[PDB]
Amino acid sequence: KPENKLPVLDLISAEMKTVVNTLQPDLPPWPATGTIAEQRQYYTLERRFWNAGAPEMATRAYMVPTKYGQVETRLFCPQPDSPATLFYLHGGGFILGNLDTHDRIMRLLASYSQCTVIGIDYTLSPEARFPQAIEEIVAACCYFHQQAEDYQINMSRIGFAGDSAGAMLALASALWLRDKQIDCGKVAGVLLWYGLYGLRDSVTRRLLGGVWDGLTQQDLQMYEEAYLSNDADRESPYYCLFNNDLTREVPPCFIAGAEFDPLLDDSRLLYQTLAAHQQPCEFKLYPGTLHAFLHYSRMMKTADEALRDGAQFFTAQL
Amino acid sequence: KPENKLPVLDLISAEMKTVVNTLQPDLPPWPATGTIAEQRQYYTLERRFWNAGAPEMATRAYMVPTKYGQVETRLFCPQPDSPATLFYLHGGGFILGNLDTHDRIMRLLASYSQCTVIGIDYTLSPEARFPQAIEEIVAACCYFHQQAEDYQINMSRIGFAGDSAGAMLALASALWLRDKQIDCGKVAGVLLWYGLYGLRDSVTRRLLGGVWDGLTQQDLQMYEEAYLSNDADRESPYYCLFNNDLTREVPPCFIAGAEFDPLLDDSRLLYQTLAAHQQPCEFKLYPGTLHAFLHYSRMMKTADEALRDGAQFFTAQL
Repeated sequence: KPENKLPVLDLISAEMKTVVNTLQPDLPPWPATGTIAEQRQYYTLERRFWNAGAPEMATRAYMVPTKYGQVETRLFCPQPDSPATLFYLHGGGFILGNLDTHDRIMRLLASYSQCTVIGIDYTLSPEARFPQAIEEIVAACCYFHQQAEDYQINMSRIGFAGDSAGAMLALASALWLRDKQIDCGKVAGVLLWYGLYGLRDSVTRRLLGGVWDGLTQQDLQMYEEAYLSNDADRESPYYCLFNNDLTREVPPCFIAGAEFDPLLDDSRLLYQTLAAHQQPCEFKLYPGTLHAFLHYSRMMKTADEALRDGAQFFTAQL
Repeated sequence: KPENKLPVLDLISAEMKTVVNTLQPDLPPWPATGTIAEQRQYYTLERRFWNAGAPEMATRAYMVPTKYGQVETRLFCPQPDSPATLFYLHGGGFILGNLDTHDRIMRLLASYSQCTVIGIDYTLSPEARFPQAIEEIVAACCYFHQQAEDYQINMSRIGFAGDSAGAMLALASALWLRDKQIDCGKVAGVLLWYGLYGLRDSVTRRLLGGVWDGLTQQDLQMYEEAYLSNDADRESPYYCLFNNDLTREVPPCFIAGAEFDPLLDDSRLLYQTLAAHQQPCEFKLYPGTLHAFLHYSRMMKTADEALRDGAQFFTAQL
């Protein structure tokens, strides 16, 4: 019921409004005859402007083997003596996004952390379905640990980081490693910007979300339908992470909420859950923000701040 | 998981603990494996203790007609010049409860409000399904308005009031009357103790609810399955009230939350929604309380307070 929503575009900060009011004349419109390929194309082209001017550094690309085939990874090396390796899982509702769309986020995260960042181009939905992406990510991370010396990286300590669906993947992967009791490195940290962790409804979901951010409950349902293979996966402890054990041995979690994001309550609940069980974690609300704000670091101090904060939180565990 | 819940029994108020620690040696053990009939019987017997010492006043019983048959109603008349008539809808997850389990609540409401209170013994589920009870309530209310003079009540103004499932019914009923644009009395106020309003999930639902209240999400699913007739009823604007228009012409709502109640967020969302659209309302959180606290007024001043407040809110609209 669109009418019942908070009037968002009026309440966001000035810097968030500047981003909202930014026009890109040379773009088509958001595809109506929406082939997923066209939506992908559109998201890719639209993100380009927001990724410009990213930090220069040494980058490399490597194909890593998984049960599902080779997965492209991209390695950002800010300096030669890294104390840890941080894996970045991009957002996009499971169906959009890639390593270019999140290039500036990842490079900023390497710059600020001074750690190797490794982006994983996991297979998108609906071609892939849960848990393929998670398995690919855990494969990538376990591979690089066992072959750390080949790539000249430090896999004694690792982290996972991601935005939106990426954040879900980040925490799902860390929990997957804990649970199946591998040592693919000491998971020193997990960085989680405006994630969803399996709530089916919430105060924030009812009060927020619209065409301005494409996070209506109808939007979320469609992304979920593209990702999940089975209705029962809705209750899996690697999708609904609140069905997993969050009471012990959870790596330290940096949880960043966007204020005017319907997914905010997923973050709050993740935090209140970890904190009530004495699990290491920090929660920070970024005022004035919509969902997805991380991309707007060139124009929004608060976006760059979120990046710096996560970087700092991670290096502080080392 | 159940493990993910924060420890409620430790955190509640001193006087809520006195209630929690009260033994009734007479009654059986809780029949989870029993018939619906044995559950109703238990709930009735157990609630009896908490209804002792109720205000004595002029009381009457009337059978009122509806499309589903006669419905019993009970009328508590504190004084002969009542300015309004307040309909009370008891809770009990749609499958339990009756006019005796909530007798003391209704009589204190009448005493504190100095308004005629009429309790409605709506048909319980699963015998009845949605929207039968609401239709019986609306019918009973429209009947009394049209026959106000015969029963010597003032139906120029009315309220609806209820606890838990009853609060849902109270508000559904008022919104049903509004949407029909029917005049069965000016709805001056709706009094709502720890209701649920159609959230499918929430922070508080995940974080709270266990054997201590019988409000696990499994319990909630079970009561909903007894109540609804068709899966699509989940989206009805008279079940998921947040799917109705809550931005215009809502009667004034008194919304009482209980601190350690999984349903608390339902109340929060309703308040935030109404307040964002400048709809007359008041929210109050009763600290240290479990769900269902309103029955414990002879041992908890917090319970008595919550009654006085809604009573006072109602009279202030007159």
